[PDB]
Amino acid sequence: MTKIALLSDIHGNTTALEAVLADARQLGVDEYWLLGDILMPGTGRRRILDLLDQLPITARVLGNWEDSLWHGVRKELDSTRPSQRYLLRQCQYVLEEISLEEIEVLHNQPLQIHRQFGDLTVGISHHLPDKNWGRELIHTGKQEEFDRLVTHPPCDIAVYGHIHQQLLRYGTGGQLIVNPGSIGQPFFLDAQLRKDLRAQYMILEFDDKGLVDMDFRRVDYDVAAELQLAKDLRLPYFEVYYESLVNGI
Amino acid sequence: MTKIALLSDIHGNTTALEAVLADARQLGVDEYWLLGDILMPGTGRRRILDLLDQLPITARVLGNWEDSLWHGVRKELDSTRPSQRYLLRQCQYVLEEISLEEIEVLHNQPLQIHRQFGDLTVGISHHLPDKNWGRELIHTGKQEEFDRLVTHPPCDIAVYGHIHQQLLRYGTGGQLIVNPGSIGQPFFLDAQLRKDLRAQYMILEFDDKGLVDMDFRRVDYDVAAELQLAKDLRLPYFEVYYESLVNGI
Ligand SMILES: [Fe+3]
Ligand SMILES: [Fe+3]
Ligand SMILES: [Mn+2]
Ligand SMILES: [Mn+2]
Repeated sequence: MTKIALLSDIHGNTTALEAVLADARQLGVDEYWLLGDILMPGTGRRRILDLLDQLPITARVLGNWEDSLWHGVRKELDSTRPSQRYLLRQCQYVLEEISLEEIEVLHNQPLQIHRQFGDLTVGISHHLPDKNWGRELIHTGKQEEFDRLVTHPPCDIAVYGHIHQQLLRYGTGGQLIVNPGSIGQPFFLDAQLRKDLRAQYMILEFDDKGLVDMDFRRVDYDVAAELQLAKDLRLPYFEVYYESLVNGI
Repeated sequence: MTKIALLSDIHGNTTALEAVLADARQLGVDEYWLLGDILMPGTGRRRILDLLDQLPITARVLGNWEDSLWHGVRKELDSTRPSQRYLLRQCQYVLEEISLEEIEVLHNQPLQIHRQFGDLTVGISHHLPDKNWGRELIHTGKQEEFDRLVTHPPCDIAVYGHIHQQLLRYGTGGQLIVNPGSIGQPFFLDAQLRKDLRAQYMILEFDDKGLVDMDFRRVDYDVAAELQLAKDLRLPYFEVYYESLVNGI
């Protein structure tokens, strides 16, 4: 048996990431797949990169926030738009601890990977195979779009992140489509589910006979500590980060 | 923390059910939810009822196959229709061990119930709330139909069975929709995943903070022993049962 932890949409959430990695370590996880959206708009910088450096990371794909960071530091974002100015402040925040050379490394990642596990082809991407941004694959996404994860090129199991929701569904051909959700910014549209903003990730176990387990986990972390950390660090847009971690909007 | 095993679509697969019950016991499962399709076309009769009756079953709903066994033992089937001929033979097989008192108990079950875990409302049915049969809720089903599980009446998490596939997806309103797949007749349209016909079930974990785990498990069982059991007991339509357990079509 190989036990793989899927890690997605960390978003600089230091305390939530530490808690998930402790959980994963306890469970005897063998390897880690990284689905992107690593840094921003959360607290962690050097800390996130160092935590990940310690891991047996055997697959990594490019998230749209890594592009954003890259464009942000190169001064390639539109200063007219408020949403972009918000991004600029996050990029500048990140730059205080992270070198341009490291941002180059984060940016130089494939959109899509494929691994073989015995009989099974596994596709891996942040969002779509050739597009790491957008809303094609939200919870009500068109089947045409989901099938893009599992055909041309084909796989039997696609894993993706980006939407910040846990998922197990199917391509038209019965190919598995899974999403670990988000470590740092779990997204809920149901108000009761939204009261529980513990971190999200998932574990895949492959054995001699195929896929033996798909475990969608929630991990408790200390929100107060993460928020205090944000205050101490002078994280930009504290009020937004507070809403996301406390209220989930 | 309360740990709940979702058991569905057993279809009289004695060996697969026994392995699933052993697995669940080892994990320290606290309650069992029986989603229906209990007996036929597989081997188990008395033994399956004996097993179930040892369980703390805290939720139970009616599957279409419980209806089929009812009409079947009431002499309402016409064997000039191949579909019904097959069903009647399965019913006769079942009738060598199972009394009409027991079939009545199997038949006297609600289509849809609800359970509450703190803030969360969970809906339970075999298929649709008012209809334990059909193809509305297949892997390519319409969003309108999935919404039937979570609205009118409302719940935050719907669980259903019937389609013989593991599932985690969403109501339009972000409500969760989960399916443990099938214990005795797992179903795959992807030929690589079809090479692995281990029993499907799933575990839900609820704690003080809400839903903390969704574990979609596969459990190995002795296929040769269940086919040897089928031969020994003179199970009707052996090659159809063989084909489902070995090839998955
Ligand atoms: Fe993200
Ligand atoms: Fe069934
Ligand atoms: Mn993203
Ligand atoms: Mn059914």
